[PDB]
Amino acid sequence: KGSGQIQLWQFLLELLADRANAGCIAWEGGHGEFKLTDPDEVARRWGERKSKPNMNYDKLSRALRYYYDKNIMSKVHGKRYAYRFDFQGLAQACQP
Amino acid sequence: QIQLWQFLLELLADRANAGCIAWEGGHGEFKLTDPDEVARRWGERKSKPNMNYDKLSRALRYYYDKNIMSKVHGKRYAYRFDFQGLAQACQP
Repeated sequence: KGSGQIQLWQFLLELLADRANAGCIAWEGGHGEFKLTDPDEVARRWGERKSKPNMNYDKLSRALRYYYDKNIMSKVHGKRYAYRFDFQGLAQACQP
Repeated sequence: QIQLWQFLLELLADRANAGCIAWEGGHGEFKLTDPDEVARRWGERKSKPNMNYDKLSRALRYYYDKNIMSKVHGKRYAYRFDFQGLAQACQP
């Protein structure tokens, strides 16, 4: 995988594992589907974690496209801010 | 094939499973609302019919040393997910 500090997938899972964050990000729809209830707030919070003050939703959504090819995530068609976590694809990326 | 941590995350990513397992308490903490049901469901997935809560809890405590899961204090049937420790175990 590689390699360094906190990555977007980890931060999103941390946010999704706390119901206190339901106002900006939440598990919704089933089968690893989650929705960005407040896309700009998720982006602002990721900006604080990585000490990147110029962080916005455009840059955040750009970083999610890396996970489609790596098969860690996918984007729900028809919907605007609904994404899906692929735990089988994540576990595969974890294996040596 | 599938490991316990992956199966638990899959269960926890669906609110329809709230009756047996759910994110509760914050900071990666989750509770086994029905411990025997989680164990029964894990038994179906791994085709292990002899699976019970005793065997499941033993496997959950194994992730403490691997730093994927952490012990929760002051709460019964509660476990904590360490996403930092998981990400570290994912790195080569």
